[PDB]
Amino acid sequence: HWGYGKHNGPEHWHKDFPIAKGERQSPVDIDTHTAKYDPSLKPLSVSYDQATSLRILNNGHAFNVEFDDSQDKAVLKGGPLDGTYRLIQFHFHWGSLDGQGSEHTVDKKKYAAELHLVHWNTKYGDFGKAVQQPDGLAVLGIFLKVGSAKPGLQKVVDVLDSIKTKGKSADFTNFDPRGLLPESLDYWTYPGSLTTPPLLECVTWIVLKEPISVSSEQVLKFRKLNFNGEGEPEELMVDNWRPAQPLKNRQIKASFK
Ligand SMILES: NS(=O)(=O)c1ccc(CCO)cc1
Ligand SMILES: NS(=O)(=O)c1ccc(CCO)cc1
Ligand SMILES: NS(=O)(=O)c1ccc(CCO)cc1
Ligand SMILES: NS(=O)(=O)c1ccc(CCO)cc1
Ligand SMILES: [Zn+2]
Repeated sequence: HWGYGKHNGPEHWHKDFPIAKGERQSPVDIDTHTAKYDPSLKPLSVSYDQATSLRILNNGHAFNVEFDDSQDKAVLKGGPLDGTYRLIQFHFHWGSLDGQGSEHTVDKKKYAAELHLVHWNTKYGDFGKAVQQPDGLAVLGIFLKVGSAKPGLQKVVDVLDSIKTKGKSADFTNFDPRGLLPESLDYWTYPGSLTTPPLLECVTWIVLKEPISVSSEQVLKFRKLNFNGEGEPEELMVDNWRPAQPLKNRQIKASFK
């Protein structure tokens, strides 16, 4: 029953998910001047060449592109991570207008959208067991700004008409998530949480410094999706982002000088 509206949005989540007021919540504002370069971070490795995308699903909050995670086909390692983290899905958060939409902010700047590539630590065997661990997940976050079109996003854009409403899915095989990355893998990292209920504090966040550029037309198509199911009153799927949460006793580390 949670959502993003006045009556079920982020200010209400704590009543059913009390960890919403926890010590390690996400997203956060990334104060770039306070974030410190960390020489102990190892090189980050995004290894997506063998990824197997399967399906795209409108879940009533966002849309998820799902992957086969039954083997180490698309993994994230290095950087702040101990071991191997396997890609399970990606999704986005976006705004009703280009001036808002991201979850993380950079010196208070909100981007038009934010991509989350979600991975689980293979030492825990399955995603469900990983979300019972303080180092169970790694989410690679990538900001979207509006400018030139992102070619590797267009296949996603053009399938959205077929998953307009909650509960709809479509085949989405042979999609290469490498087409959603920027050139640089410079990043900030900190320990946090899922940004939607159940808000579990399991995530090592890795937020890339370089945004990707997408066209106005691409993001406008995100905004034509619906939160509601077929046959129900239409509510545009926009502003599906949680605002920045208190940093508490955390430090954000930078991979770059
Ligand atoms: N705490 S919550 O966001 O899951 C929630 C908000 C609001 C309602 C009642 C309105 O549908 C129920 C649950
Ligand atoms: N809809 S989803 O992205 O939460 C999801 C993706 C992939 C799987 C399969 C995991 O073995 C399950 C759920
Ligand atoms: N970091 S900044 O000063 O470019 C900036 C601050 C505040 C905002 C408003 C929210 O996006 C945008 C940019
Ligand atoms: N937005 S997020 O990447 O923190 C996130 C990833 C995964 C889940 C689990 C349900 O899909 C919830 C939130
Ligand atoms: Zn997310």
